Amino acid sequence: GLMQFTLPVRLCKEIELFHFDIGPFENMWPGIFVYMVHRSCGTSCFELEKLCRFIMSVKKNYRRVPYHNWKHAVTVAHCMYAILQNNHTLFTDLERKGLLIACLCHDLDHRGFSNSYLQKFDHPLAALYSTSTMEQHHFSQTVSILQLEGHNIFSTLSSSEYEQVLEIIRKAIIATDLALYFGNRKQLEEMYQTGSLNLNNQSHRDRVIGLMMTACDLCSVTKLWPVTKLTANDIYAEFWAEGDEMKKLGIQPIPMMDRDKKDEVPQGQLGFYNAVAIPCYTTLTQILPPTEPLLKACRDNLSQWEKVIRGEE
Ligand SMILES: Cn1ncc(C(=O)N2CCC2)c1C(=O)Nc1cc2nc(-c3ccccc3)cn2cc1C#N
Ligand SMILES: [Mg+2]
Ligand SMILES: [Zn+2]
Repeated sequence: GLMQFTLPVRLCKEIELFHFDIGPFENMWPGIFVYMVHRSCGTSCFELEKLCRFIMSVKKNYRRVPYHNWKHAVTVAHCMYAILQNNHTLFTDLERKGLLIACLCHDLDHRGFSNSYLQKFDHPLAALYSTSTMEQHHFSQTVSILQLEGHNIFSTLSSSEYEQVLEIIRKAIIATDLALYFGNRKQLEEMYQTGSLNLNNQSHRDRVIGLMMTACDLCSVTKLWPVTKLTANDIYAEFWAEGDEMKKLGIQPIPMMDRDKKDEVPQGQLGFYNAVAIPCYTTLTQILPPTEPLLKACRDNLSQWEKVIRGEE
């Protein structure tokens, strides 16, 4: 109970900032997550023994893939930590509990392949889950781990609170299906601009949490340029492997996944910042003004990709 996690001075200070990188020391990531749960939620939110056992089982069920790995999970959780900490009063006790867990679990058992590839492969998961295939799997893996003996971190919650938090987690994980992001943001934009956005409306809260999940999931574009650039390498390492596997099925992959078209990556990133990232952080900043640093960092990285195209690097 009187056992706080404490980080070294540089991490203690920089972990509060949106652009924090969790670093290359894998063994410190569990402790970083617990630290964030303690400050974001409270030292009482979870039994430390159950939480630690949950974290280590989640880690074990992330795979050794270039991008959709345990580091991504903790990175996405930290961005949620920064949003929650800069929006103290806007979120319920159950939301703060569920959302850091949702982020840690949101890509559980990812193989480094898109929903499209599972469907074209005719993977069993595509028969079990026709839409948001991997995201329904991620939620299923989250429930599986929560039901392991000594892993039920929500055991103190009432039966109705337990159902509410698992519903927050399910919606939050489904929302990380980028196919659903476009429509979600359009609705939020209209609601904000016609002034009809109401944070007491549960359907509205659900939409806002969805956008937070997209924002956290894409947060590689909100880091300092060297982090953004080196993360982009891991992303394309997966995309190009999927492209190779598409070619093995006798299907020409989209250019994004074709390693023969490495040259077009800079222009591909511009499209991504303009069509997905900038719109995402703009709408998020309109709804949650203290998240503006994410939009500012995103714009800085768009400018860096423009410089790459002009051969200034
Ligand atoms: C940074 N970031 N973080 C997440 C994602 C992402 O999607 N994720 C995570 C799993 C799903 C990205 C990303 O980079 N996304 C895209 C890159 C891209 N390159 C080209 C491209 C076209 C032509 C030629 C070469 C590349 C097209 N593109 C479309 C994209 C989208 N959407
Ligand atoms: Mg995902
Ligand atoms: Zn993710």
